[PDB]
Amino acid sequence: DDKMKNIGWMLRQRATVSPRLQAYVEPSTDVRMTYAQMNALANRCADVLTALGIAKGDRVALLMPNSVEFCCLFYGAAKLGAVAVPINTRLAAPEVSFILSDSGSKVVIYGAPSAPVIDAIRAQADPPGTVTDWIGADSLAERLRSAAADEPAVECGGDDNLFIMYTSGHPKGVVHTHESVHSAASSWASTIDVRYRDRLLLPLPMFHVAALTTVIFSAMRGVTLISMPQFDATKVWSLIVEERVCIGGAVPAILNFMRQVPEFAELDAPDFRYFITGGAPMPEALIKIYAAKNIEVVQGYALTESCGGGTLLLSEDALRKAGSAGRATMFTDVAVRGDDGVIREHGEGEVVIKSDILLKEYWNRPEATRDAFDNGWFRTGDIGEIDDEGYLYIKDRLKDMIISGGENVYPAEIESVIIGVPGVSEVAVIGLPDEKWGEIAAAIVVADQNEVSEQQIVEYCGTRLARYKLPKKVIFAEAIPRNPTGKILKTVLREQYSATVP
Ligand SMILES: N[C@@H](Cc1c[nH]c[nH+]1)C(=O)O
Repeated sequence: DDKMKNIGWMLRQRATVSPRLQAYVEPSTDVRMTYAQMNALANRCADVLTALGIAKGDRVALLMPNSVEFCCLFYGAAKLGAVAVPINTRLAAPEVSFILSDSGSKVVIYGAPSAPVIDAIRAQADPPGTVTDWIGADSLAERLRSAAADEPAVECGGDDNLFIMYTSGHPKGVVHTHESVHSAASSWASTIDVRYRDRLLLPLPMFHVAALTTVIFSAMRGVTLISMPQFDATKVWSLIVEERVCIGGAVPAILNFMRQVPEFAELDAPDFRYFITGGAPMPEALIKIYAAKNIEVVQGYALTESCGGGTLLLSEDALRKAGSAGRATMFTDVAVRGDDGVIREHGEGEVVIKSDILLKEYWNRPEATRDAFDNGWFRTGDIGEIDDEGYLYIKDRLKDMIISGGENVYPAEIESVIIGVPGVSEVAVIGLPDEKWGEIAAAIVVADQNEVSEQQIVEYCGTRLARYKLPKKVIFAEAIPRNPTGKILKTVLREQYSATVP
């Protein structure tokens, strides 16, 4: 009986071990709920979904702000064997319409901030045809008020589908199961220093895979979620103090802003131990200033396809291994697949993952699914290097890969050669559109133009790189666009140089 492997039943079990432990605290909306209350609201959510015709395998799209309803809808769907489709509320109406059609969502639950997108979608001549119900905030709240908190007969779990999350032309839907979600939650919970009764600040959207995994591992470990649905750097330290927060989810921008507000210098947070951050590596200067406040930083690497698991750079290693994405986590194997097709745990190549945290499939894309795997190893499309001690360094992401005359070219391959040229101080490589090649690799170079010439860089590149990998344009710039935490902004580069191509 797969109920024992059901994420919604897991919540019920946390509500049995620790019924009176705080589960969800959102001071902005005055929500302070125990695990027993959260389980009861999940049951009410399940009752509401049942009432709407949702059965095992049916998709319920979620387009709403962070809230305990978001969590309990997810849990409620889990108990029913339904499949949640959490949608990014920043997407425009055509992208949301695609997702609804592709997922074949039956019910759409939307927040008030998303009413304009839903309105635009429902106004189409032929809206997504599978949607039988569009349920906004007021309707959901009224339904919840009259629902019974009966525990559903839960008879699904394990490898049963649980959610579809879209990742990007058109996105693909990444299908996760009760098993993958549980594995990812276990992976985090067994790898990071998380403790029974820890209080964890979530100030990132719940439609991001890592935030979803955070919600689930919180129930798994008995952690209280402290919710900040709209991040405000001028309000976050107060919240961290008032709610005795132990761990916080963040990204480097957030931690940078949090360092600049008056509260950083002024409030003391003795219970706060570390942030878990996603995104580019944290700058050393930021790691150090947080370390002076006795706060550590955990970093890592994950994808939608890995349910937010993958590698973690533990606190002890943040400075030691600046720029690393860390080591493989519990329940995850991570390696690199060479140009030769050999998978190795040490060296350079395409990052590959083998783990129960992996997606079951891309939704209604069986060939894409097969092509993404090599003997159980998921091919990320990202390139990196694993050092002799097992630390992963990401070199380039799939999103920045260039297809030039049908050949794949990653920018880091070129950047790491050109940065070597004497007189070059910085280099970033992007693809620019091209009638002939589709995209060409353009090197944007900051250099002493008295010492360095375009011809010299290209003829120098011709020394280390196959001919098809040579930059087809070299562009000298006085500056490359970077964010305050020092990440090269390739999206800005592409915008800047759109004026140079037809
Ligand atoms: N080994 C089970 C454990 C589990 C899943 N969900 C809740 N518990 C699985 O991952 O499928």
